[PDB]
Amino acid sequence: ELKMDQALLLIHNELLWTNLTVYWKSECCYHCLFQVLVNVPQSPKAGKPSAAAASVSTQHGSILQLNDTLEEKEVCRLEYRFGEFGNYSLLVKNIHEIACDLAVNEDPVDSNLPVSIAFLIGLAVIIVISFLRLLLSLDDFNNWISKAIPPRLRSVDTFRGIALILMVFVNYGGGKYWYFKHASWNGLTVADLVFPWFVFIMGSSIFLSMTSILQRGCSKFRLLGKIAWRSFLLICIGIIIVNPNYCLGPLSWDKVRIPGVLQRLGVTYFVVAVLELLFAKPVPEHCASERSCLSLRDITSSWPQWLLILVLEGLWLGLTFLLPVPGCPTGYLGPGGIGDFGKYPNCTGGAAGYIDRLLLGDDHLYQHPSSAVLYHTEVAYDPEGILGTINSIVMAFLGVQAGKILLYYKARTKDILIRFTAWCCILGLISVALTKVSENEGFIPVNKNLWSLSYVTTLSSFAFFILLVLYPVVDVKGLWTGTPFFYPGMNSILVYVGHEVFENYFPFQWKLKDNQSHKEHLTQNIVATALWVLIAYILYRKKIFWKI
Amino acid sequence: AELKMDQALLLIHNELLWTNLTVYWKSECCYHCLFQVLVNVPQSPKAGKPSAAAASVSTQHGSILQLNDTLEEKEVCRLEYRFGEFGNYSLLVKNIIACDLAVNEDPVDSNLPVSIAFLIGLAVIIVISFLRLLLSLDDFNNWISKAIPPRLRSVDTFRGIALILMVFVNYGGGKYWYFKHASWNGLTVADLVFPWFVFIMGSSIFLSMTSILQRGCSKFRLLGKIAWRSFLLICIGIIIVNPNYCLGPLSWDKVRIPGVLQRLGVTYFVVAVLELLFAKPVPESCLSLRDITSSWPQWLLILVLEGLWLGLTFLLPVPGCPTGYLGPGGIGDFGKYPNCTGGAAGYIDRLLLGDDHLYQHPSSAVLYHTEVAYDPEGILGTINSIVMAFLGVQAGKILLYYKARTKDILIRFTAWCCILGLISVALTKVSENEGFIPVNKNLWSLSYVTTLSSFAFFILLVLYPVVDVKGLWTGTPFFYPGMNSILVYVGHEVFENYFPFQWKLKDNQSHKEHLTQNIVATALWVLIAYILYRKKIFWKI
Ligand SMILES: CC(=O)SCCNC(=O)CCNC(=O)[C@H](O)C(C)(C)COP(=O)(O)OP(=O)(O)OC[C@H]1O[C@@H](n2cnc3c(N)ncnc32)[C@H](O)[C@@H]1OP(=O)(O)O
Ligand SMILES: CC(=O)SCCNC(=O)CCNC(=O)[C@H](O)C(C)(C)COP(=O)(O)OP(=O)(O)OC[C@H]1O[C@@H](n2cnc3c(N)ncnc32)[C@H](O)[C@@H]1OP(=O)(O)O
Ligand SMILES: *[C@@H]1O[C@H](CO)[C@@H](O[C@@H]2O[C@H](CO)[C@@H](O)[C@H](O)[C@H]2NC(C)=O)[C@H](O)[C@H]1NC(C)=O
Ligand SMILES: *[C@@H]1O[C@H](CO)[C@@H](O)[C@H](O)[C@H]1NC(C)=O
Ligand SMILES: *[C@@H]1O[C@H](CO)[C@@H](O)[C@H](O)[C@H]1NC(C)=O
Ligand SMILES: *[C@@H]1O[C@H](CO)[C@@H](O)[C@H](O)[C@H]1NC(C)=O
Ligand SMILES: *[C@@H]1O[C@H](CO)[C@@H](O)[C@H](O)[C@H]1NC(C)=O
Ligand SMILES: *[C@@H]1O[C@H](CO)[C@@H](O)[C@H](O)[C@H]1NC(C)=O
Repeated sequence: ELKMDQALLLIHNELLWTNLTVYWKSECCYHCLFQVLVNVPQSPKAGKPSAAAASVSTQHGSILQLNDTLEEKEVCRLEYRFGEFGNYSLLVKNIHEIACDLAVNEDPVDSNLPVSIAFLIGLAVIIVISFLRLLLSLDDFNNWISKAIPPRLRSVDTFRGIALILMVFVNYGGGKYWYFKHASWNGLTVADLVFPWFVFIMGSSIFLSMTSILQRGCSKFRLLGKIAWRSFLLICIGIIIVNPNYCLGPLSWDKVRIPGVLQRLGVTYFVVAVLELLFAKPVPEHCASERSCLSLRDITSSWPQWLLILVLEGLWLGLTFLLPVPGCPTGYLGPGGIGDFGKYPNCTGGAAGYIDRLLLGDDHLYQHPSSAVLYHTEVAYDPEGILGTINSIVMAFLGVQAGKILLYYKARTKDILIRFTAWCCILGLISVALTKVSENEGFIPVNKNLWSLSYVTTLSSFAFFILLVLYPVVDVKGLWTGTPFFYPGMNSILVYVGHEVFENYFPFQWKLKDNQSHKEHLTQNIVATALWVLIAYILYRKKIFWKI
Repeated sequence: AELKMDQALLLIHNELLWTNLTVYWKSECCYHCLFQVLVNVPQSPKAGKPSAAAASVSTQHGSILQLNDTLEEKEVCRLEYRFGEFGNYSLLVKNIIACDLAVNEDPVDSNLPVSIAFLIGLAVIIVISFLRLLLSLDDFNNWISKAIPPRLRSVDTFRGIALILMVFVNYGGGKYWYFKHASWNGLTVADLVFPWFVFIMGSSIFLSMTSILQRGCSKFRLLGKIAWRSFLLICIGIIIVNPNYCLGPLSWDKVRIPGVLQRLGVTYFVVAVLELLFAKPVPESCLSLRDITSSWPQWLLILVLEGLWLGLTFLLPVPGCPTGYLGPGGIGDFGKYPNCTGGAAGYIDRLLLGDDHLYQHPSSAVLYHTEVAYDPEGILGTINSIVMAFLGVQAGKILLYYKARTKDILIRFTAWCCILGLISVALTKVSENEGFIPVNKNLWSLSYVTTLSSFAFFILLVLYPVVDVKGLWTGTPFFYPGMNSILVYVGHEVFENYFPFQWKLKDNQSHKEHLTQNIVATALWVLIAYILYRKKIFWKI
């Protein structure tokens, strides 16, 4: 009857001489049009109101505006938040103006109230018990037959493993929860964090591997060849394997999505690694005093790259806020569709979307952006577009900066911690200035689809804080080893390609008894993520590390 | 036009007034099929204006048309014609009743120009493109620099031939009928790879077992390795290879338990454990026959297993079905056994695994219109798969016992090939549908096993001197997949739909485009195997 995250709204219209139409919009919309929910006829006679049934969305908030069909006047307005499976009744009547009362016939399922952390810890206990029993069964079976007859940081690795586990969880569905999906246009969800963290970690590893290779006595040209080959392979693997849905049919060139996650990673890797190789200064030595020296030797040594990154960021800001888009406001950052009151429907992405549609074409972009379900956008927008690559490069260079911090001051963790704290604080201040700590307001609101500058600064401050926490615990104090996380940290590309390839396979996806149940989807996605962690751990035990 | 691939437009118009015509169709290859209706041709309203009809007749191989008056059910005429692909034929029936079937436009051969010189042209194109890709990329790098126990290889070649053929026929084989699995009885090019794979698996079982045991390894560690490999093969087949995940998520009550890799694992376990249990060191000749008497317990057990297969096939009473039924069911055998596909083997696997846990689209479903699910890699045929794996083990025994006696190996290979060919001739009477046990991949018939074993022994007889002794030709396109068989199979199952192997065609009703796509995909899989060989990334177990 009712789908997932969808209540039932019964609308009894007791008025005699007024047609009734009901409009609905979410509270997550910034400026959305009022979609038609249902049209309720007038009551044929007193005491027998006419009723119409509507299925309202539950995920986040709801606004109801009831208007007459004849005169189009506001009868009454509602801002109720509905439950996942409810039988709400909306009675409109003339008590005198007209007073409408909303009644909850059946109480909500109250999603996230029942599962809480109790269900999650129970599922973890169950899977741990099953894994232990499976491990112990091998010994009993064997006995029965026998009776008859530089080193890796591991903080970067734990960070990458956290990102990979979260990415596998949110990519497989994340329980089909709205906060485990990418945000529609603006704001930040759990699924919007992993990709910037992946780019940040990629930049950090770029600096780490490049400086290790250069200090081992390697030529710059061979390293450039390796960088070019890796970027080319990333782009090709993305385009051929990761982007297309091969269950829909054979891959035609006219409908090939050129941009993608791996294409963005390859392009940014090439750009920032080539910048690092062009300006590659050896890691110098400190004063060996530990007396709060606070030397800015890890920024002035890279001012080449800082100047070029600032030029690229200025280019991104100019192309975003200044490039004229035909039939579209200059400097448009909205989602289009019904967003911004539906006056710019074919404007999803503004300048970034325009540049993507111009250079690559509509057919070669992402056909189903995140805004399509909330703002009802019809144009194809690619989150990993062309303008966003500039900010992807900027964040990869911030990750390179983190690697420079943790390599220049490798001797003392005090300097590393202060550098990480200062960078996190500065990036957080920049993000607060840009977005005014607001989801949809601010100069540049946080936006994964546009890869906003505030998106980059917010997620970079998050990654710097994550490093500030993980580096002492995992490395200096050694209190933790990233115990379940670092195996994906070592087999990141294998995990990504595998879960993009084996997404529909049985251990990661099976048929559920109820597909509208959040609990079943969450159980399946958690099991699949745990199985990918298990696969990464098994490969780690076998010393198998696929590297490009 | 509206003509699908392998179809001809048949325009039937009758210049007659006082009879209604219904046209029946029956492909020539089917053994005993009911005449399925094709089209109903009504009376012409008046003389001089025949009433026309349209029908798309299959042109894969032959066609028999039964035109009988639907009012009285008497055949006005019956003609057997080999229609051409994309043809346009006018079956004119009128009083003199005479049927002629004139030709309106010429058909398309679809096989001669596509495989006479098109194959050479495509091979030239692919080798030129590969050379250009390998050279131009390296040309830029060279220009920039200026500015700045051993494997036999005949078994490997045989396995690579089987893998190339399997990749070609699984991907479609150009959608040609002779590159698909035969509808029930008979042999096609696609019906040879799996028995060859089982034969090679048995030969490799013996070679690996002898090497491991002569190296001093214990029998229990080897038994654990056997069990682990069989379990892994079964699990891979069940989880990765069998399901079509493009349809939807996997449910237990709709999962195909049998399969290619499951059967390979079961036969590997049985044959390898038999060899390990009755394991003897190879001794150290013109007329010795020692490699047959040494494995007399295994031969006795294989004879008992074959007798059990014969007894279950020809004596097990299947309810609602004739005993010893080797036919395909459906409209085959005059449609008197509509649900009898496989007979005893189908009954056994339906009773033990259920209709849901079988292959829901048997190869006979298109020709004989069978409605039951029959699994070619079922339960009863696993006995014959074990037998053919043991024949492969015998080939490995021949290879290893007479290692230094090439003439002895050749004599043994030709003797086994001739003996198994004689058995196949006796069982089939050289006939696809006649004989005591006709050749059948779906049933994995005993004569199927013996025919493919004689073929494999002849292949080995031709390959052993050339690739090993005389060194005339290493399996230079073939051993590269031969040493990565499991990777090639699993990858081509997983990446079947991916771009290098599949892309959207200009028209899917074209044998030329499909053949080009499948040959390109097979060549790309050979190239992937060669790349893995060059980097030594042989995946095993
Ligand atoms: C939005 C969603 O929900 S889905 C979006 C998902 N986004 C993604 O980016 C997922 C896919 N991406 C990835 O998996 C990764 O970003 C990758 C594989 C592309 C890049 O991984 P990277 O972080 O660049 O590191 P990778 O493991 O490939 O190794 C690169 C180099 O860094 C080195 N390195 C890695 N970790 C460390 C470490 N902790 N310390 C030192 N060196 C390290 C490696 O040794 C290697 O150098 P080498 O080749 O000279 O030996
Ligand atoms: C019907 C259709 O169109 S599709 C159906 C066809 N598909 C199939 O049959 C599935 C694909 N099959 C296969 O890939 C293979 O048959 C397999 C991998 C499943 C079977 O493995 P095998 O054929 O025995 O070969 P594999 O390469 O795995 O060799 C296994 C052992 O034999 C040894 N071996 C293999 N070839 C040789 C050789 N030429 N000389 C010596 N030893 C050899 C290996 O060393 C290994 O022993 P080890 O563990 O001691 O090292
Ligand atoms: C529902 O009715 C209200 C009230 O009549 C509408 O809001 C006002 O009226 C016009 C449209 O008639 C709006 O454009 C104005 O912005 C509102 N204020 C004033 C002062 O007019 C509302 O637009 C109606 N909703 C729909 C979907 O028709
Ligand atoms: C209400 O809607 C009905 C449509 O069924 C229409 O016939 C009627 O005239 C409407 N009444 C008013 C007051 O608009
Ligand atoms: C909702 O409640 C009304 C009365 O309270 C009842 O008639 C109706 O069947 C209920 N609907 C559902 C889906 O439970
Ligand atoms: C042939 O069929 C047509 C319509 O189906 C019918 O009108 C006619 O009477 C039939 N002729 C004979 C001889 O049955
Ligand atoms: C067509 O009619 C003839 C008349 O003898 C009959 O023998 C034949 O079986 C018919 N074809 C069918 C029923 O398919
Ligand atoms: C087949 O030939 C006839 C000749 O009368 C013609 O009318 C018909 O259009 C042809 N069919 C096609 C598909 O061209």
